[PDB]
Amino acid sequence: ALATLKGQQNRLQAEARNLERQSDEQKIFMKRLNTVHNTAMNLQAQIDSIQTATSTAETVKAMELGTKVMDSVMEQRDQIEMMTEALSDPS
Amino acid sequence: DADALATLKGQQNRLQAEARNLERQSDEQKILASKMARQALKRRAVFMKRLNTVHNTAMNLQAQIDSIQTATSTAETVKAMELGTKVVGVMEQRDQIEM
Amino acid sequence: DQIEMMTEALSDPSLSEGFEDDAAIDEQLAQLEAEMD
Amino acid sequence: ALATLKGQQNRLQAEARNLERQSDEQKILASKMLKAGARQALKRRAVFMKRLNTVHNTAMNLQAQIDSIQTATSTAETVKAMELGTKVVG
Amino acid sequence: VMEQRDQIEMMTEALSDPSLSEGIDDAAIDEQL
Amino acid sequence: ALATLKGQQNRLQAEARNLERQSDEQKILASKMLKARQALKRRAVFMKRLNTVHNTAMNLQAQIDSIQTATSTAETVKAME
Amino acid sequence: ALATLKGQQNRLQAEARNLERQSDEQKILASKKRRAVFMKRLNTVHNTAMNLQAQIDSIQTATS
Repeated sequence: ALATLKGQQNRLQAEARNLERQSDEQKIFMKRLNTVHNTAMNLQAQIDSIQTATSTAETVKAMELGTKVMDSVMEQRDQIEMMTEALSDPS
Repeated sequence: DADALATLKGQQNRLQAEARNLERQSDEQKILASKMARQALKRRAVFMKRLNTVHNTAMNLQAQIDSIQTATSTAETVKAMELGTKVVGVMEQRDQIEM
Repeated sequence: DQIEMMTEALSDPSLSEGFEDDAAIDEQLAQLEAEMD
Repeated sequence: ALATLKGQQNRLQAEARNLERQSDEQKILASKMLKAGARQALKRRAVFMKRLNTVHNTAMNLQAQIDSIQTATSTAETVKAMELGTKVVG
Repeated sequence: VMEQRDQIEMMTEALSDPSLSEGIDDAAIDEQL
Repeated sequence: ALATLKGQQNRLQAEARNLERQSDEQKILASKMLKARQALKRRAVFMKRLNTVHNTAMNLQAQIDSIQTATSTAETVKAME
Repeated sequence: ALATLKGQQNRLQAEARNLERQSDEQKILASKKRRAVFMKRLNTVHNTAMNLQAQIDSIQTATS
């Protein structure tokens, strides 16, 4: 489906080039060319968005699989610090 | 998890390539507007906002992966650190004698 | 849907950049100008 | 644990080095622009400066933590020796 | 998932105490100057 | 334990040497720039650290001296009394 | 034990001599308060040495 979507966008480009050639001939269709280009651009945006979402989903799923004493030390250090400071104290 | 990291880095490089594109087309839109103009202005403004968005994604993801690494390292080390500290867990007489 | 809910849930700002002082940047502008001045 | 502390220190130092280097380039950038460009360069280098300041503080904290481990061993030895002093003087 | 982030944040705030460090004279600065 | 304490004492001495070295660097910076308050604050912080480590080393040395003296004096003033 | 105490007092006189050197260093630096403080420290070390010598004499008496 993705490959055929790319091919159909290429077909939209072909129709657009044919339509601009026809418009040049008529000057010597613009609405049709505009809508063909809009179709191509919308499908391009769709494929870009889906690719971005798929890559984001894959990487975030991998990272989500990846992600899937204080009291004693503080008290002893504080009291010992106080006592040793009192020791050093020559006041 | 290493695969997650590599995939995130690859997607980030994809974002960077997209930003390089965006700035390129911004260049061509500026040139096209000068050669012409309002439509080129529209498209270059869209390009500029897209560039800002991709830059924001880049910076946010870099900060996020940095947080990942810092938190992982700190959490891993602290467990053993606190296990170690858990395993770890005359004054008057001198004064009198000198005098 | 579920994809969007994953995005919103895993934003985790506390994990990632979760204040500014215009006065500091202004005084640093002035300092740079004085240096050049 | 010690090895991962050393590795985190090396990572933190490399991140710092990148930060102040970047800040130097952005300082040159702000100087060369010097008003809106000056604002932008100052904002960017200020983000880098804040990053560098938290990095400096974090390095201080981790070094203090390692020193705290060593001093914890030291005070364990000291309290052992001063228990020995307790018993002998008693 | 979320609980991991919350607990790492709690541990960081608990261990980020300046009490590990100094944690606490301009006149003396001026005198030495 | 005695060897551990001796190694810790040597480590503290090296720490003090580095602290006085960086304090000297900061103070010479301050002198050059006065030829200032910010560098004075920095060197003062480093000076607080240096004198702190000096106190630690002095206390540890006096501590090992005190334990050896405690053994010896226990013996002696026991003999006297 | 007598030898151990003699070595300890020798260490005390070593401390006292280094303190004397440091006091002279302070004198010469001044010539070119801290000296008084370090002289007090020297007095502490000297007093420790003197007490150690006195108890050494007491040991010599008692053991003999």
